[PDB]
Amino acid sequence: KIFVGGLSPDTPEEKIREYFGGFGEVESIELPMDNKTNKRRGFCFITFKEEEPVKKIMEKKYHNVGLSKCEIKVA
Repeated sequence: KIFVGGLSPDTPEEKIREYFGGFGEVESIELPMDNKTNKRRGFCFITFKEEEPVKKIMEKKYHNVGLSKCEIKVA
């Protein structure tokens, strides 16, 4: 699974699968946590199936999505 620092108002899942799912079909994704009233730690993860694609994604911590290049620390 991987983690992005896009923490946008709405994780473009469908667009997410287009990119991340592009590295390899996605099983399910993950968005930032709820509440949002403690420390500055809001992002959006995504889980896949095998493990290889993470190797790739993680290899490019800073990719690009649609019109943004959120960060990407595997998860």
